[PDB]
Amino acid sequence: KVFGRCELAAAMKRHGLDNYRGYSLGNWVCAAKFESNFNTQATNRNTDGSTDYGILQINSRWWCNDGRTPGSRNLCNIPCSALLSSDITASVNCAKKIVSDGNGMNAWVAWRNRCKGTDVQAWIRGCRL
Ligand SMILES: [Cl-]
Ligand SMILES: [Cl-]
Ligand code: NA
Repeated sequence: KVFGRCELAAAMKRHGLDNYRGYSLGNWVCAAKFESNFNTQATNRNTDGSTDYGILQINSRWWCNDGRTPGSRNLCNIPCSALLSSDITASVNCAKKIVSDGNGMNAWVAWRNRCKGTDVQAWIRGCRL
């Protein structure tokens, strides 16, 4: 599923991401836009042979099991395919564990490079939340 921008904003808000660990909603929409262009089916392979899944491009090196990343962890306790659902719940629950792990949203390279320090409130302007 390819979310619209306000549609995603509303789903994230319902799932408790607004101001989660101090990150306003616009941060999460911004990160999703640049990580996956709001497509829950996005996958991308990393150089080490891990893969990133879903609308927040969660990495199989640490966070989910895809059966093909030897020696990786599964800290979200989920198959990586669950991260590709049209239902964003599994991605949101796992993102919450990632952003809690000490490094905040710097775990998302696109967020660091394209959202951090910008006016992220522009990402939810005009949306009915
Ligand atoms: Cl915001
Ligand atoms: Cl980047
Ligand atoms: Na894994």
